[PDB]
Amino acid sequence: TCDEKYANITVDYLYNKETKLFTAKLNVNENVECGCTNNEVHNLTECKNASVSISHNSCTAPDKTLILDVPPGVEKFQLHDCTQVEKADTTICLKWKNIETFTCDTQNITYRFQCGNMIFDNKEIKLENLEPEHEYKCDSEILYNNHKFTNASKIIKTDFGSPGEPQIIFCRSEAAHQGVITWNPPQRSFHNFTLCYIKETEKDCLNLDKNLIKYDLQNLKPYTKYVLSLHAYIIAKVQRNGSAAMCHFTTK
Ligand SMILES: *[C@@H]1O[C@H](CO)[C@@H](O)[C@H](O)[C@H]1NC(C)=O
Ligand SMILES: *[C@@H]1O[C@H](CO)[C@@H](O)[C@H](O)[C@H]1NC(C)=O
Ligand SMILES: *[C@@H]1O[C@H](CO)[C@@H](O)[C@H](O)[C@H]1NC(C)=O
Ligand SMILES: *[C@@H]1O[C@H](CO)[C@@H](O)[C@H](O)[C@H]1NC(C)=O
Ligand SMILES: *[C@@H]1O[C@H](CO)[C@@H](O)[C@H](O)[C@H]1NC(C)=O
Repeated sequence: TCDEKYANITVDYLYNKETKLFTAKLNVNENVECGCTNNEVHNLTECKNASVSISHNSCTAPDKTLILDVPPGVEKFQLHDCTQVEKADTTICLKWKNIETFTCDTQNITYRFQCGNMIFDNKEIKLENLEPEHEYKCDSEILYNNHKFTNASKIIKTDFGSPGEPQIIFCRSEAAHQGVITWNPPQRSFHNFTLCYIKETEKDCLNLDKNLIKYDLQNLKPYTKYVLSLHAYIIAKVQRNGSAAMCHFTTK
């Protein structure tokens, strides 16, 4: 009987973004008859059970009554980049968002991701310790009753990382109220330098142009131990500071 021959028949769901309708592809070799041109049932509404009566000349009545459990709307899911701005240079957070309600039960909805060669099974995923200034291709798919109905790829860039630290050539007093700091610039990309002079509980900071490699410090307490801090910062999706290069000298 056709009900016997096709009792365990399987289906693949193909979404049309223009029509907002699904096509059910019947996983059979022979050209089957319904009541389904090229073994495809077209124009199926999302999250609605539809019935198809299947037969073929190679089998007798009763027909196989096949229930199509149609998945949710492909446009109702959005692959969102949830990366926290402060950690954008070393992390990736990807999450599928449910942008519109659907009637399908969510317990039958499964999300899968593939980043490098790592495979994840969850609505959201998080990658850490990534090297800054690189691009990664994360592939993802959504299953309904273990049936893939949608997929997407997300190419993500790991934002400008923290620069430096700079290499201090020297820092010495050259007058009773003066001290000089000279350095070499740090290796990564940055916007400016931040110089600090520390006299015990006291601390005053500055802002130096990326192009300078020397600084003069006037109006200082004579015969006093000073500590200079120097780091370079970059204004990325957040201000990222490089590690500080310490310096010590004592006035004349
Ligand atoms: C139904 O599907 C056919 C193609 O199989 C298409 O030509 C037709 O416009 C669709 N009708 C509706 C109402 O979506
Ligand atoms: C379709 O039918 C099955 C039983 O065959 C039922 O459990 C399921 O809830 C129905 N699908 C939807 C979308 O409600
Ligand atoms: C969905 O998956 C298939 C098979 O892996 C792939 O060929 C297709 O390109 C994917 N869809 C998109 C939009 O990339
Ligand atoms: C660098 O420092 C100067 C002086 O403090 C300032 O005018 C400039 O806007 C700073 N650069 C950036 C990118 O903030
Ligand atoms: C970076 O350094 C500045 C001084 O240059 C400091 O005021 C600020 O707290 C630091 N920024 C961040 C985001 O840690």
